[PDB]
Amino acid sequence: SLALHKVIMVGSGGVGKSALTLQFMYDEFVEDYEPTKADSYRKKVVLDGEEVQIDILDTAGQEDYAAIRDNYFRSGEGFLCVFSITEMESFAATADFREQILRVKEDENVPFLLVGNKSDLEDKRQVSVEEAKNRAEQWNVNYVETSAKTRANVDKVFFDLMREIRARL
Ligand SMILES: Nc1nc2c(ncn2[C@@H]2O[C@H](COP(=O)(O)OP(=O)(O)O)[C@@H](O)[C@H]2O)c(=O)[nH]1
Ligand SMILES: [Ca+2]
Ligand SMILES: [Cl-]
Ligand SMILES: [Cl-]
Ligand SMILES: [Cl-]
Ligand code: NA
Repeated sequence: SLALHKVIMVGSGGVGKSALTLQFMYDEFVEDYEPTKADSYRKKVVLDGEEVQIDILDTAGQEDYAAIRDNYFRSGEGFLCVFSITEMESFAATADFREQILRVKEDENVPFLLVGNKSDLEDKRQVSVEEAKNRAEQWNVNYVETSAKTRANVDKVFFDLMREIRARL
């Protein structure tokens, strides 16, 4: 009887998909989570006063068979597209995840946030706020910077994505 919001974490390696997920789920910064391990998490949460369930698929890039990975995308209702602000190549990689999602969901308004993680490493920044905001503007998505280490904006990205799912679906 509860809304079930199906969230999928995407992004290239080491950007913080798992750390964000585990901070959200378990209030812990986890620094050694197996890079090849994908997992699903489910939690009851109160979204704007409504009890809902969030399901998070923390993807780990291991499924290379395109039909299978497209099936995983098709199941998702919203996407956190994560890059690390400290790795420009991970920002460049977001374009591919966007295209993969769009090919399957066929809706440019699919619930989607662009997430610049590792905001606590400003001294290592390789991706400017300006360029990330410009990309988000091009895609008509919001850009949020997070830190799985300090928990900055972690609840925000999950809740705001659920708000998009709620509004759009
Ligand atoms: N300083 C800092 N390190 C982070 C952050 N998020 C992840 N890390 C570190 O980056 C590494 C990779 O994170 P992980 O979540 O496993 O990356 P994934 O491959 O995208 O799942 C780990 O050592 C984390 O501790 C963050 O926000 N800040
Ligand atoms: Ca991971
Ligand atoms: Cl796995
Ligand atoms: Cl799983
Ligand atoms: Cl609570
Ligand atoms: Na612009």
